Amino acid sequence: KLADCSSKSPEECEIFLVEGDSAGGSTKSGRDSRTQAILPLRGKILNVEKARLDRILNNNEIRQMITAFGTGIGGDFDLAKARYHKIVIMTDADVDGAHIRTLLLTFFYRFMRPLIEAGYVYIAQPPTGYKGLGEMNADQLWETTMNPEHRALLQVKLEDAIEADQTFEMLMGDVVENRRQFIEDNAVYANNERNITSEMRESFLDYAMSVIVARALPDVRDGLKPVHRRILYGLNEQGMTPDKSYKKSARIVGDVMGKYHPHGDSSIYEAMVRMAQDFSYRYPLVDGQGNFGSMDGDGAAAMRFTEARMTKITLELLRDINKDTIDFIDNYDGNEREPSVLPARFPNLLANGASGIAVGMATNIPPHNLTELINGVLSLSKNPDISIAELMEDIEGPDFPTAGLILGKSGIRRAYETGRGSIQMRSRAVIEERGGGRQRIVVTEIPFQVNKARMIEKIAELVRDKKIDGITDLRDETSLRTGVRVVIDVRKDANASVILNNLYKQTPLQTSFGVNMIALVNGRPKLINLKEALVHYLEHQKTVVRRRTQYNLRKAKDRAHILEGLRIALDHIDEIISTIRESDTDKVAMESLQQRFKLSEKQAQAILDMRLRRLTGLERDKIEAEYNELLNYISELETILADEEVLLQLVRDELTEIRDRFGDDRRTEIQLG
Amino acid sequence: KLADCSSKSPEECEIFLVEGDSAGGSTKSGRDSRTQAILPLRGKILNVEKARLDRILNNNEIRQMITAFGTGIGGDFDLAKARYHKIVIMTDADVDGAHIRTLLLTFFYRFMRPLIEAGYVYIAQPPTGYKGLGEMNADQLWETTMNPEHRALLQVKLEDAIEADQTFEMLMGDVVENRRQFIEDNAVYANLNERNITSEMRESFLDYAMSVIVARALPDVRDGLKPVHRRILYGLNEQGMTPDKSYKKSARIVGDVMGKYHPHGDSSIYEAMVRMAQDFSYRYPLVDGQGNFGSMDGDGAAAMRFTEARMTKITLELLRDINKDTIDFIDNYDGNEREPSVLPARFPNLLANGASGIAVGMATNIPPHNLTELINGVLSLSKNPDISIAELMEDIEGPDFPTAGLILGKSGIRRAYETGRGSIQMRSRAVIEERGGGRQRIVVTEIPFQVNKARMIEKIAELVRDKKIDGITDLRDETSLRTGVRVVIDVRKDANASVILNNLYKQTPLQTSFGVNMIALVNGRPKLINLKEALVHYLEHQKTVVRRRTQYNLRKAKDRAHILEGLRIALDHIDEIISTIRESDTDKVAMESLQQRFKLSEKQAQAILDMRLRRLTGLERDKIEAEYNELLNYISELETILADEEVLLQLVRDELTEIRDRFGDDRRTEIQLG
DNA sequence: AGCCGTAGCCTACGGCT
DNA sequence: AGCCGTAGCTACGGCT
Ligand SMILES: NC[C@H](NC(=O)c1cc(-c2c[nH]c3ncccc23)cs1)c1ccccc1
Ligand SMILES: NC[C@H](NC(=O)c1cc(-c2c[nH]c3ncccc23)cs1)c1ccccc1
Ligand SMILES: NC[C@H](NC(=O)c1cc(-c2c[nH]c3ncccc23)cs1)c1ccccc1
Ligand SMILES: [Cl-]
Ligand SMILES: [Mn+2]
Ligand SMILES: [Mn+2]
Repeated sequence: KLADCSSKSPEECEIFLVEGDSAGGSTKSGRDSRTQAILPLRGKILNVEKARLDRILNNNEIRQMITAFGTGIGGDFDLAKARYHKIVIMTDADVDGAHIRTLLLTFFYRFMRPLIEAGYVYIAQPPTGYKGLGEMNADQLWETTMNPEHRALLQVKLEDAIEADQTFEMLMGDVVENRRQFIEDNAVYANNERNITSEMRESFLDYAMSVIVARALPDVRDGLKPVHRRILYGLNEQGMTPDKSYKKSARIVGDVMGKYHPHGDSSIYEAMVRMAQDFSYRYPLVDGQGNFGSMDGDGAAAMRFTEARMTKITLELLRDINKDTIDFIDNYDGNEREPSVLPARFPNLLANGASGIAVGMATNIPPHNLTELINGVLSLSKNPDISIAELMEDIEGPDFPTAGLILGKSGIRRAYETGRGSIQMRSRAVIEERGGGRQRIVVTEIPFQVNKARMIEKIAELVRDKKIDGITDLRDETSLRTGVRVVIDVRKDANASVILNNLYKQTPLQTSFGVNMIALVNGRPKLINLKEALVHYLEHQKTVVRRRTQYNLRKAKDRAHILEGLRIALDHIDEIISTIRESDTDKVAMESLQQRFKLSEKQAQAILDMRLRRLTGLERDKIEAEYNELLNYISELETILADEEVLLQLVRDELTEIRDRFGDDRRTEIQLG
Repeated sequence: KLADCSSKSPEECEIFLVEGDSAGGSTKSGRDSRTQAILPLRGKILNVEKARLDRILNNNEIRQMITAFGTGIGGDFDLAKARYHKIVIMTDADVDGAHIRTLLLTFFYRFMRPLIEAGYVYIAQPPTGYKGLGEMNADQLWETTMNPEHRALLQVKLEDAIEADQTFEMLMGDVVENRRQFIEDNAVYANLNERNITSEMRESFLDYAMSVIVARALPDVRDGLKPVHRRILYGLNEQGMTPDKSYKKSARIVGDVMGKYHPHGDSSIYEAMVRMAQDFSYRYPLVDGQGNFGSMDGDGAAAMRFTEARMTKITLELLRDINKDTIDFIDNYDGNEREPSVLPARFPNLLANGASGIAVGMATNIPPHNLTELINGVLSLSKNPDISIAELMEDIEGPDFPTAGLILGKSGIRRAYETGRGSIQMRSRAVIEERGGGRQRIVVTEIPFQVNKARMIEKIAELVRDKKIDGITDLRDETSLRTGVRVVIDVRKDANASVILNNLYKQTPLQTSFGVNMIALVNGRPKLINLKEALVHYLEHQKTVVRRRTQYNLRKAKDRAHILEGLRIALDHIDEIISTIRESDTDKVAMESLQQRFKLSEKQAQAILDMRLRRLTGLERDKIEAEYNELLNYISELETILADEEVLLQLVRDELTEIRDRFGDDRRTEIQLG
């Protein structure tokens, strides 16, 4: 992939390590090809601080870089053999580019340290902002970043080797907790010559913070990561409600990528596909048409071949969003507005769960039954001091979209009391007696997130390697009519219970869910227990409904004000018309109407905008009937805002309506205790 | 790769040859894995009627099929070794799926003919319509196409061997002209269980061939556009992507075009849009691109998620008056949208930007031209219907390439213009300089149209290496944005630089030919046309566009004047109007009362009822009367255009001259007299 | 020793000094 | 000849 330069005098030659194939092709066209070489890197590269020597040496990009430099590595490093005297790290001016920078410096420090000590390693300075290298043309990349006459390069400098050793070990090594403490202790600070320790700390902090608060962890209030929230908001802004026709996924994803989510379309589309899978989401948020994948790990077809829209339950996540219930923010480029959180009129975080690998931490929250969840929220609203054990009278435990069994309540109880616990998920399997003493095992439900075809291959593997005994045949007979159905035939000699018990132990036929409930609370990650998760969601609903009521109250008062001016005008229309006719301009008519009938500017404006058809008999009555209905509505809104109990009951009534409309039976059976 | 079935009893097993990877994955999931195997095909496959034996045997997809079947080929072929007793052709029910069917049947008939005679070859019958296989889920493909219990299969049968041999030879072989004659003869019959193989070949290839001719590879004579380019520019217009507005991500532009009008791969759409934004490809660029949009060295544009685009100003003239009932709209591919059959094209875009296209039975190759020269030619033609091509060449000297360069003589230009066909020699602009003290060098500043600069330089270097050219010391590409193209060729002292340059013309793309072959769609049919005929169809298109625009504006102006007459009556008797309205209980009563008391039409009584009170102020009253008086002169002016053909023709002349004055530019390519 | 989920071509077709 | 232009691997954490 290396596009070398024509010169062979290393002293004047420079190689640019460029993030991205798009930027790789543009820099190859914009470079001074006499003295500048380009090695494009696909994206994220191996972290050699966590990797074994065999994987480092056999890694393709590591090998391309060694071969391009010519120095060798480690002990065999020969600085005199360097083919370039400037090695220039050139990544996007964003958090992922900063991550690629920390990964490249980790490789140079552990395997080519004299390269750094000699001053040969540099960091390019492309234009900052939201536009990445791949979006610039070849002349721009030359004039701003590669041209020696104009560019600014940072020369990486090693000042303290002991401090650098500890910095690379802490940021890039296997001990997660020291890395997490560094992130937590510097979060407020997040997002020529360059000290390598300062570059590592500052670039890794920016990346790790952005992954934590703007990528991999869901918000406690609506249960969504930014990519999902932007998909669902984009469906709402595009009018993609369940009553409208399906829309091509490429159009949906392209709009979301351009307006809110400036990342690879595959990240957006695969997150949309998951929201449409009934084996992944307990309450699917997207309604898909076409091939959207399978339990067997099949991917969806390419997004130009599929279509989608919202499900009906997603309408409840977006409900009241245009009633100043949630704060909007500027998008990535300042050209759009996007919601910081969705109103989320059902507890989505616990309902559909969440899995996300961040930096310094990860999250793993199982899905739940929505009837149970809303019951728990209702019980909580009536008892702020409710205990977790009493909440478990409503919320028995997780409810997976793929059904199955859970073994005992001890794991469930641990997870709910502390945020962490190991939950054993077992497939639903029965042993059928057959003629001739024969037996067969029939599996109709498998654990959550288990790839069925893969599970079946594991069993086949054990049978092929003689690791298990007595299996005569293994068939996947799953169908649309029957659902999951995996059949295992047993030898007459064999005992089916022994085989089945061994299958739970050696295959994904039984798998554990490691609960680790971490979500963003007030924008920051916290490990939360079940009651904490329900309290933050209930507080979210009280704030949404309160803000909606205040919005509706503003709007009703403004309309009542307008109708008051309209009534006056209609009651004295001849006077009104004559005032307007004797006015030469709109401004004079406005002033004459306000001065004579003691109307407001808003009232006078509405009168001038009133059409002649409003002068008919039924119209006067229509205006009066709307006015009286508005007065009753204003009084009702004020009653809600005046009594916290009235507001809380409104929240209860609306949660109960959602429970009745969307609540469904528990699928996963919780065995024993 | 092949996804085999579990059973090894051939007579119960079936293999499906599935079009596309997406459909291949979903058929693998929806099939009966016991007895059904899937072999997905990337897309179009080798035509074995045109390929020699070493290319066929070396083809990966041919090999996979041969290995999957187990029969061999020949000759060395054995039916008893067949691994499936059903080989099912499963392609989209569209023209490209029909093409893949003809390609697969050609491989079976030429290399596995006893497979057909044995009855083992079948054609799947997926749901017809616009949705393809790749758009269906796994259960739909099973229930409609693969389930033995509910599916319909066509068993391919070979009735007459001689007829079949001739059919395969004509449709799929190398003699283009007999294939073209077949298309022309049966064109009327295009795109409107045992299945005869000859009938299947003739019907499926006709459908494909006709579609490529009339709705893919050839431009319309009136606006100079292929379907993909017309839908790109129409989409930019519907998305409001005018030059005044901000750039928009290309992935959004392409996604909308693909979902609304062009149900094909996004790469076809994007790459076509990219070409319209390159000033080395389009003499008058139709797209304004931001980001990396390629280079003369064959570099591709950046991926469409990284680039942005909008219209250029001149593209506004292709779309001007499109919403004035100047052109016919048609239903899109799925009936959910409307799209233009042709753009108004207020400048002659076919000849201005040219066209290149490879269809079936024919191809086209039309070079770009200077817009000032073209419009003067159309103006000359509008004043003299009997003007000759030689006289039109007094306006239109010849092609004008965006890459400038030289054309050697007028003899190929004149043949092309008189007949539609002719060879034109394009030569780079090169000068010989002195670089001290006795040394010389060749500096190339312009290269021929459609020539890859890097590829050309590599060719020269190839000659130097290989000692095919004796006198070159150095070869450098000093092209820059400021400099423009600049390729430097250093010559050895005392070596003749004139001799090396002349040899470089003869041995490299430094001199290259443009084979003119002016085929465009005229009345929906492909036609070889000379220069005058191309200009004649364009002028008739413009007369029709301006006439239809004038008719539309007149009806709109009469409607508006009619409404203004009602408002003026309401203003003259406003007291009566108000009283009449107040007196009425409902709007319907007010409507009826206004009509029967003031002799107003229903439309006028509605416009009065919709009149806002602010229209009653003094300035607003005068505005109604001032609009009406201006409208009456406008109506008179429009009726003069429609009453006299000469008046209409002069308006066409005036508006074409305004586009010439606004957009016309200097000739770039020098036509050297030789 | 891997798994979860957001991130960073070949070919048809015609013509041609 | 071969070309033109519209088509059909890794990071990260935590379990095991
Ligand atoms: N117990 C809390 C602890 N939090 C953290 O590790 C981190 C907090 C932040 C953070 C983001 N924005 C901020 N703004 C101001 C201050 C801090 C932050 C980044 S990491 C934890 C969470 C999850 C698991 C264990 C421990
Ligand atoms: N809408 C009920 C109505 N009164 C009014 O609306 C108002 C009118 C005026 C007013 C100020 N100067 C005038 N000069 C001419 C005309 C009106 C006015 C201010 S309020 C009414 C009034 C009396 C009886 C029934 C209903
Ligand atoms: N007549 C010249 C000849 N035409 C053709 O080869 C073809 C015409 C058509 C066709 C499309 N739509 C139709 N509708 C009715 C009848 C025929 C058609 C397909 S091929 C030619 C053109 C260009 C070059 C050589 C020969
Ligand atoms: Cl009158
Ligand atoms: Mn980036
Ligand atoms: Mn298709």
